[PDB]
Amino acid sequence: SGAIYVGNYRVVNRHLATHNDWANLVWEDSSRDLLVSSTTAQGCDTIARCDCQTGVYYCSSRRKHYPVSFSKPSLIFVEASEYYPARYQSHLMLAVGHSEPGDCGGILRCQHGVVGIVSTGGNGLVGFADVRDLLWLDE
Ligand SMILES: NC(=O)[C@H]1CCCN(C(=O)[C@@H](Cc2ccc(F)cc2)c2ccccc2)C1
Ligand SMILES: [Zn+2]
Repeated sequence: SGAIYVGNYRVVNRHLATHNDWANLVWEDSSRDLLVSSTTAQGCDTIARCDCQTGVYYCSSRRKHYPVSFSKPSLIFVEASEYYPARYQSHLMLAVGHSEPGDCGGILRCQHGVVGIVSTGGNGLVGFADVRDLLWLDE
């Protein structure tokens, strides 16, 4: 679990969005596994606006942060799960690292701010949904 809180927005994995997220829906994209909802309180997270390919992510299944080198956001095949049929997930970045069910929502950060959230894993890999292209989160 986990979310990004920036301005009057909450960014979560679309497959973990709650009834309240859908009632206050701003934007969602099944191909990216992202959903953004509106909030009443101000969020203070800073979104990175950069092309960093190194950062640190939080892994809830280890209660630890790990440094990672990750690929540029791209279209990657993701196997069928109870949440989605087999498909290409867009804007996904892969890295070598531990990730298991329950880790989605952990933040990946670089020196500039929040880069994205855990969205996929297994086999010693971890996949992050990028949020750096969503410039409207800042306004
Ligand atoms: N973005 C997606 O489509 C996710 C949705 C949840 C599932 N998902 C994952 O990759 C799971 C692994 C998994 C489990 C059962 C399956 F039938 C297929 C794959 C996972 C997420 C996070 C960290 C480690 C593993 C894709
Ligand atoms: Zn950066």
